[PDB]
Amino acid sequence: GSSGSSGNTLRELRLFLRDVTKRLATDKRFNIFSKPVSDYLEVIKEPMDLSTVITKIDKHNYLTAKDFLKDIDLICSNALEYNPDKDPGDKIIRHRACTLKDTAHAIIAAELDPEFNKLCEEIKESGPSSG
Repeated sequence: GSSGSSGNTLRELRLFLRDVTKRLATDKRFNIFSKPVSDYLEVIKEPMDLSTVITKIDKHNYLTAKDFLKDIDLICSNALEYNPDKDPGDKIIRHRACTLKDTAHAIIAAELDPEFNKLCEEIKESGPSSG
């Protein structure tokens, strides 16, 4: 009699996260990050976009919440790594990047309960999921 199972916990997660990133990407305001804002795709070292993320969730890659957030904080950093300056429209993005992190992190820290988070991770120990 194993209290519950390490299967239902994931489901809610897989769908949960995907729900967060989706809302953002889908939303226009958060569409500038949906694509690689660079002049050359062969200039970025770690290309991360809300697009490639939605895939990871559908590929059973995100078994925890932290592994998901860390991916969101990567899109904000890069956006700054390679970005044009001295042009009308950049001063905004820079600010937007930060806004994203806060929002996404707000939805997680707000929704993701302190008891549910400790679980999704407690499973990463047994669960076959890799990293």
